Amino acid sequence: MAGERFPADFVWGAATAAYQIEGAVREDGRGVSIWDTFSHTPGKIADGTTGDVACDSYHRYGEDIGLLNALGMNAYRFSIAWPRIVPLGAGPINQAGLDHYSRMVDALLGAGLQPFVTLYHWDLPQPLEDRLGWGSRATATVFAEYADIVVRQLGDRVTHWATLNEPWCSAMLGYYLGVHAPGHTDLKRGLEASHNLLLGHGLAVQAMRAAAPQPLQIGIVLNLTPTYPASDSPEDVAAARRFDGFVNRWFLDPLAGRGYPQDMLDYYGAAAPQANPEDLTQIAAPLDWLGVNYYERMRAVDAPDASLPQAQRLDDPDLPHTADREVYPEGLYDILLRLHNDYPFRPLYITQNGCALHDEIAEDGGIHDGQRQAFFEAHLAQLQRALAAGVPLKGYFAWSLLDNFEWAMGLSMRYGICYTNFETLERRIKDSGYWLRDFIAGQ
Ligand SMILES: OC[C@H]1O[C@@H](O[C@@H]2[C@@H](O)[C@@H](O)O[C@H](CO)[C@H]2O)[C@H](O)[C@@H](O)[C@@H]1O
Ligand SMILES: OC[C@H]1O[C@@H](O[C@@H]2[C@@H](O)[C@H](O)O[C@H](CO)[C@H]2O)[C@H](O)[C@@H](O)[C@@H]1O
Ligand SMILES: OC[C@H]1O[C@@H](O[C@@H]2[C@@H](O)[C@H](O)O[C@H](CO)[C@H]2O)[C@H](O)[C@@H](O)[C@@H]1O
Repeated sequence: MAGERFPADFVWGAATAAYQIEGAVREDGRGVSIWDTFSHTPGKIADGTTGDVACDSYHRYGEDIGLLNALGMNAYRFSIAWPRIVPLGAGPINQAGLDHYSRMVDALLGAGLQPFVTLYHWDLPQPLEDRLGWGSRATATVFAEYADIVVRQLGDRVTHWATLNEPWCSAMLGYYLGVHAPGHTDLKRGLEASHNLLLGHGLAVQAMRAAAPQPLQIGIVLNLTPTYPASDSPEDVAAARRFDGFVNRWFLDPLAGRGYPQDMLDYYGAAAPQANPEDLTQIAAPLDWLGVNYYERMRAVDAPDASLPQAQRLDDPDLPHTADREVYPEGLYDILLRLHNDYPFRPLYITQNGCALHDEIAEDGGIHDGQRQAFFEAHLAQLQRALAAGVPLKGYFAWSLLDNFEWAMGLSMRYGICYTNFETLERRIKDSGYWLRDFIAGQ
């Protein structure tokens, strides 16, 4: 109650991504994505799984709606699969794909769930990757075309759109570190990809407003990792700044109209992209909102012998960990205060926040994920502190609605507020999901 109340119009949702949940990978005209190629490459996924079935949400999105409704949410953040809309990436449209999402949008609106659509959550059409993917400027152009196509048919009903989800991931995990699709391992390729992602974003924003049948609220979604030096030594502070630049400022600064950060430009040297002024203008399209995805902090020590950005994580054995990450709720406060004071974007949404645990169905049938309840409660407490500081936060989306295909970790790593039995496709609300239900209902 006191100190726990969000605005009455606050957006409360959960979030997913198409490849992680949909399955039906060859159905209804869908093309091949880089994640189909990657997950079907031996050894890329930890457990031998693919997204071929996943949660079967292409067919079972109505069950997903049932969960959202049972949780008392008022919004659902999901992605549209470009392979279902333009199966060749650049080519004809697939009306069956558009019609599927049209039906889903209508189902959401009929349930009182505002759709928050992500256009690109990592499932680049493989034919585009065969032509260098995000390494090619042309991919940016045809992304904007895709964005146009989708807004023309859904923009009478969906006001809130994001272009990209987490370009750092797509660029640096996909092209530099090789852990995500398409799996390249070259810094220059990653940096070029980052630029073409940003350019695609900016071109898409402009294409979408031109194509819009009503005013839209268009954003981008960034993962941000607040970074802290492990000591105040020059070496460790510099390591923190490089990591901060690598993940955060590289994207935030050009979106803000500030160009690429010059420290990072000079650091990247020959690997840095040719960033002409006209591209940067386009990249800095005004945003109606910015989405923040937050999981963890980085406490950095200098790592001179490591790959760029020469910064290694120093885990704090004080702090608890989940199945895969350190828990640090106060980082969310810090990064939001940073955005509020230091950058121009507003309003803000938390578009993903959640955690993975070794969730199990208990003897009674529930999932007793108390650490995840505590994760949500602690992060939401930080959001109330941020709101009290004036941060213009307008909503929160729990990551994820349901356990899903967790990229290179496969089905093994459970992030849901609902448990997914991947054999039967049954979903079950976890205790943390019931806590969110009851917390939101108190609003
Ligand atoms: O890209 C802008 C600017 O970023 C600086 O990083 C600062 C860091 O020095 C310190 O002040 O903490 C804040 C917030 O985390 C960072 O934004 C770089 O040092 C600087 O080279 C760069 O121009
Ligand atoms: O891994 C869970 C979810 O991860 C999300 O991406 C994360 C970024 O926000 C973060 O900054 O980096 C981590 C890796 O260190 C990313 O995995 C994805 O957007 C989700 O799709 C995914 O389920
Ligand atoms: O004024 C608030 C809006 O600011 C937009 O961003 C940038 C400008 O404020 C800044 O001065 O210049 C750049 C480059 O032209 C602008 O894009 C944000 O994108 C919006 O979210 C924000 O409401």
